[PDB]
Amino acid sequence: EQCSAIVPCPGGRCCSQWGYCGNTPAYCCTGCQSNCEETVCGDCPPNSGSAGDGGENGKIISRDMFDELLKRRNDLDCPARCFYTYNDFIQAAKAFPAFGDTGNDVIRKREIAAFFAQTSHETTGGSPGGPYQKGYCFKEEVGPGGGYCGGGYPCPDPGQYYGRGPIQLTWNYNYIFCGDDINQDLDNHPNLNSVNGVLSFKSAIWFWMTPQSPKPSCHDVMTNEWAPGGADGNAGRDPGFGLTTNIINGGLECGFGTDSRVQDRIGYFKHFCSNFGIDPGNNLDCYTQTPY
Ligand SMILES: *[C@@H]1O[C@H](CO)[C@@H](O[C@@H]2O[C@H](CO)[C@@H](O)[C@H](O)[C@H]2NC(C)=O)[C@H](O)[C@H]1NC(C)=O
Ligand SMILES: [Cl-]
Ligand SMILES: [Cl-]
Ligand SMILES: [Cl-]
Ligand SMILES: [Mg+2]
Ligand SMILES: [Mg+2]
Repeated sequence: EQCSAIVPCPGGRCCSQWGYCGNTPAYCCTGCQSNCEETVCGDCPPNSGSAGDGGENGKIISRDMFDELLKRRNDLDCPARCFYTYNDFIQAAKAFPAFGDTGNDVIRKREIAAFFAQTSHETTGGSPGGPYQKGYCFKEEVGPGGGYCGGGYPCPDPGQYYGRGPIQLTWNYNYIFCGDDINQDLDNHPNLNSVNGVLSFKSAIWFWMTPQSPKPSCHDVMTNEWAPGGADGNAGRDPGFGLTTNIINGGLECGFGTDSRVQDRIGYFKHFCSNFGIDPGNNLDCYTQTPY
């Protein structure tokens, strides 16, 4: 839309020198008239290098491999440009030592590909049908709408539990449980997941690693540590990438045939599997799985 210093953007974006609303350096930096500097202006900071060669997990996903998977995330039209770094990812992963470090190298690669595929989908700046190089374009839900509070739990900030970070962590209960396990008060300070890159990655790896009955963890599914428990066989829940989509968002995406969101998750996964030189494995969709 149009805007000026005296008419800010209704939805809160930067008002450019020429009076249009947006979230890129052209709107937000030089000459910006209102609600400025909401994205980084200029070159990203140089790498901290605090992860070095990445350690144990860096044997599966090097610095270069991380930046090849997430090739276009620092395009000028990604609002999260410069936020997501290899050094923060490796520091976060060190807090969940089994992640990407369980099983033979084919399983470790496929776990990491699946994790980056699901988080790339949650934060996608790409177009339906691909290609699949612009994961991790965003770090906050674009139009935060409904209160995201399950009434069972404390809710000091009813409008503030919208999606943040690589898995777009949402709902008061997930901020409670995640914050508890990573020693952060995310219930009272939920913006930590969009202002601190290490905490942001920790929240996504936390979700990936944590069973929440009846759901197994995405980790145990992808590393061949889950077996269908009874109700599961006749709900159609078979081990593979599709079951991680069911765990993440199956109530809205699974059990009713071809769906564009599911296809986008699978598209990122196949692309990342090709980069890693591995096969995606079996049961890639959840089209005939009952949701949890
Ligand atoms: C991002 O968050 C982390 C964790 O809250 C910060 O690093 C920790 O800071 C505490 C003190 O505040 C230290 O005792 C820890 O040793 C730090 N490292 C950890 C927990 O791994 C970090 O400083 C934050 N980054 C920014 C830029 O604010
Ligand atoms: Cl980086
Ligand atoms: Cl395998
Ligand atoms: Cl769900
Ligand atoms: Mg979302
Ligand atoms: Mg964003």
